[PDB]
Formats: sequence, structure tokens, C-alpha cells
Amino acid sequence: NLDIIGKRIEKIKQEHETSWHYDQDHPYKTWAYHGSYETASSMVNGVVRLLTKPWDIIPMVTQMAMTKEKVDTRTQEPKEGTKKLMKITAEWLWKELGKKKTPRMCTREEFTRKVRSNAALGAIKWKSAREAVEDSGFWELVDKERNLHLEGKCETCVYNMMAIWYMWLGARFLEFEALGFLNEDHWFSRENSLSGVEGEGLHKLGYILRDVSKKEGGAMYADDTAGWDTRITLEDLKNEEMVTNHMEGEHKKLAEAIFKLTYQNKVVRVQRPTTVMDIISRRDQRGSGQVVTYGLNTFTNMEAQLIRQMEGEGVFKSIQHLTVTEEIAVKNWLVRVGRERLSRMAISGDDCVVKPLDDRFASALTALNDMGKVRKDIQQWEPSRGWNDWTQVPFCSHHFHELIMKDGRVLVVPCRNQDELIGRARISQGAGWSLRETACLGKSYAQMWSLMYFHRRDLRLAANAICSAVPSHWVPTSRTATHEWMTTEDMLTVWNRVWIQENPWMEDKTPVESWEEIPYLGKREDQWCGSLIGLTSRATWAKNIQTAINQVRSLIGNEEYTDYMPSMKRFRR
Ligand SMILES: CC(=O)Nc1ccc(Nc2ccccc2)cc1
Ligand SMILES: [Cl-]
Ligand SMILES: [Zn+2]
Ligand SMILES: [Zn+2]
Repeated sequence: NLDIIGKRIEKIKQEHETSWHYDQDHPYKTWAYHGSYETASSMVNGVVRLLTKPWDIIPMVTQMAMTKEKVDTRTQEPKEGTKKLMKITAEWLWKELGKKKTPRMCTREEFTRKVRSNAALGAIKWKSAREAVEDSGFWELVDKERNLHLEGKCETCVYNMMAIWYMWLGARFLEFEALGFLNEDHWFSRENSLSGVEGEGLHKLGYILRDVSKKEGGAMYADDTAGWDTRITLEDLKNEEMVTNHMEGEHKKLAEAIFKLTYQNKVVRVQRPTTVMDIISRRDQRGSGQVVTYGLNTFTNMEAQLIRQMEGEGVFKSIQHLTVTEEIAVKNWLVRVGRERLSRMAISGDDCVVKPLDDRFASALTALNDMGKVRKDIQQWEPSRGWNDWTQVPFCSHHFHELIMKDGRVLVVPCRNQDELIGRARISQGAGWSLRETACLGKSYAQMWSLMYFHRRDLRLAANAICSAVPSHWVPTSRTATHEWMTTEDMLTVWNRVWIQENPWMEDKTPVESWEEIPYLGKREDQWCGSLIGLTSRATWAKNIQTAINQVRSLIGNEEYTDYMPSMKRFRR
């Protein structure tokens, strides 16, 4: 307890001893309270909204721009059989993930390059992050903390809740130095992990699900856990910590301290309107950096789903206790079929798709519920609803269509309801956006639509309009998946590289010569997925699109523009 968190608590108190009140009205039940002390809406993208006028009267789009009691829950201890299944499975999984990879420290050099390239390091004397890393003063702060971690102690690694937990850059760097290798060296790639998809773009994911569908077995299951991060047990944190068993020297001690001090024993500051800063502490739940959180969520989800598969296949009879011969059976299953079973899955952090050996999986719920990974929007003991067609499975907020080109070649394309796509592109995060920076964010969305959602009539038209309205040489940006659309290269050349040249599922490498060779969904399928084709509002928009393009060009001013509309049949004279 305070033997590990006390110093951080003392430092904060001393910096506010002029306001330190132990409020007895404090709401926290499951978070430990220590004391208090005296102490960001969405903006509309005008370039995208002016070029999507028909959506101005669709509430599912317009209401997206307008505007915890789950974290203060507790997770019961799993049973002895459950804790044994998890320990055996976790030990085996870190060894498999580590067969072709070497754990290693990430460096000041690597960390500084990431900060000077703008990435959500989730950080809070110095203005921007770029100021700290260019100041030898900061690194002495990092050194002090670092030598403290080697000492087995922590002073400044404190979470700030807003459910994203920001930390100071120094604490982030240290986290990155010890555990960044998981992401930087692609431990959760489909190559290294078999069930992972780390570094797979949206253009990959449908082909991966179609490959899982080719396996013999039951339905495809895609059960979402309710508030996954709140359901991470101290047992899960212990099993994740076993990656340090694969490390040596300094690195091992440094990683052991991140897990011990900042993951298994957290200090958090939360804003309460009642304005008193509450310094609360808890040992369980996930609160790490987003990138580390993604890799460890993928790890613990892969472990949980292999255990659900073992339950369905009858590898163990009861979670209450594993017999000695059940342990050797579990071990032997992993060694014998573990890799083949990992391949029957697609796992992206807390999101999974599983094609088990058969449908006994649907009612194999005792380990899943006892690990605390309770399914969303279904009764605790009701059997899972499976999907019979890989094209109807949800994954990473998408579904996937099989689309046949006029020349016979097969595209597997990502898709989601079109209101969600338009509504997101109409939103910008942050202050001080110039008109040029707003235009370049609109161009980023347009180019993403050309590459990923070209098969949606409305998005190919709106993408071409936005690209026509923004000066041709202005570079797409985003302050906030492999992002092939972030480029000033011709989008037809990028489309060819992504969908033909580099696509391992396309045997014929004949390049496409024009956008007219690139197909759409069926007209009726496009409407099912939210297209406005067939409405009067949409027909007037499409017919008059040059007038909308010219409105935005007039606002931006005398610049160099390209007309992309004649790349579409209906504007080709
Ligand atoms: C390029 C292209 O195919 N555009 C297109 C196709 C059909 C409609 N209209 C419509 C749709 C579905 C059902 C009844 C009418 C409008 C535009
Ligand atoms: Cl189905
Ligand atoms: Zn620390
Ligand atoms: Zn669709």
C-alpha cells in the first residue's frame, strides 16, 4: 500500500498543504481516497460540412457534433482453477510471442523522434512535448525517477483521469523505454501472434476475416466485453508482468518497476465539481498508456479466448479447481493445437472474432464470466449469438463486403453505416485551426474515403469534391490502422499500390488505368449501408456539385486547384 504510493501522495500534499482537506463527503467506494486540494467540446469542420449539404438535415450526422460510475466498480477474485488456466496459458503465450522476437529498451532517440512527429503519447516549465525533449533539464528529472525505479520506488508517476489517464512526458518516456518494444517491434503482428492484427490497415481486415471463415468449425463469435479496461483483474496484471521473465539486466528491473509501481499500484488525480482535486489509489483495472494498453489488452484477450475455446472443447471440467492431470492436458492442448487455435481468431485489443472448432463455444461461459470478462448486451448465462457469414461479422467498428471488379478480380472492402463516416469527417478536435489547416484535415478524410470507401457512391463523389475544393499541393494533416491516404501522391497510384501491387490476396497484378474500372457496392446494398442515392436532396447536390466546390474555393481564395469530378462517368462531359 502506502509503502509504494505514499511518496507520490506526500509530494502532491506538500505542494498543496495550503488546501489539503480529507473531504468526508467523497463519493469513492472501490477507489481508495487520500485527500483533496483547490484547483473540450467538438468543433465543426466547415470545409467538409459545406460539401455535404444533404446531411445538414440528417440527425444521425448533425447530433454527432453536439455536446464515470463504471470505474468505481470492483472485480471479484477468480477461482483457483481459473487462476491456474490463466497462468499456464499466459506462460505459454509469452514464450510463443517471444520465439522470434527479442525484448529490448526503447531509447531517448526513438522517443524524441516520435514527439517531433506528433503522436498521442497521452502526456500533460515546458509548453509542448517538443520543448521538454530539447531541454537537458527534463532528462535529469527522468534520470532521478529512473534511478528511483531501479531503487524499487516511485515519486512522479501519477495518472490524471479525463476514460483516458494522461501522465507527464517523463513517466510516459519511462513506460516507452521499458515496454515500447511490444508495439515498436510488432509483437502483436499477425506474423508473430497468429490472432493479432497490429499494423494491418482497414484494407487487410476483411481478407483476414475471410481467411478465418475458410477454417472448418462453428459460427463466428464476436462478443464485446462491457468496459473491458474496468474488468482487468490483479491476476491479469500479474500474468502480463511475466513478459519480464524474458528480459535481462537493467531492462528487466526497469520493466518490473513499471508493472509493480505504476500498473499494479496506481495514483490518480480526478476533477470533482463539488473544485477539489481527489488523490485516489487502486491496484487493479487498466490505466497505462494507450499503445501499451492496446498490446496488453490484445495479450489478455488472446489468453481469455484460448481458455474459452478450451472450455468448449472439454479440456477441463470445472473452474473451481484443476486436477494435476487437467494441468498436463491444458499444457498438452497448447503445445499440440495452441498455434492452430490462435489462427482461428482476429483480436484487436478488447475486440475479437473467434471461429471455434464447433458451437459448444456458444455456451462455454464459466471461465469467461469468472475471469470477469462479462459480455455486453446479453444475459450472463445466455449462449452467445454467432454469425453464419463472415460478411456480417462486426470487427473494429466495420463489416466487410466481397466486391467483384468488371475484370473478375475480388476486392474485400471495409464498410460502416455512412452517417457515421460523414458525421466523423465533419468534426475537428482542438483550438486555433486556420482555414488552411481545416481544409487539409478535410483533405485527409477525403483521401481516406477514396482509398477505403470508394465503393460508396456518395463518399467517392464527396471525396472528389473535397479534393477539387482544396488546393492540389496542400498536404493532408491530422493532430489526432496504416494511414496510406496521408500523402500528396495521386490517389489512383496509391489505390493501385494498396489494392493490387501489395495485396497478397490478388494474384493478377494488372494495374487499373482509371477510377471507372473501380466498382461500387450494388445500388440496394449502398442504400442498406446508409447511401442517399435515390433521394431528391442527393440528386440536386450531385448535379450542382461544381457550385459547392466553387463556394469553398472562393472562401480559401486564389490558389492552384485541380478538378477531380471528371474521374467519375457522370461528370465526364
Ligand atoms: C454512379 C451511380 O451508380 N449512381 C447512382 C445510381 C443510382 C441512383 N439512384 C437509385 C439508387 C437505388 C435505387 C433507385 C435509384 C443514383 C445514383
Ligand atoms: Cl449471419
Ligand atoms: Zn515513477
Ligand atoms: Zn456495408
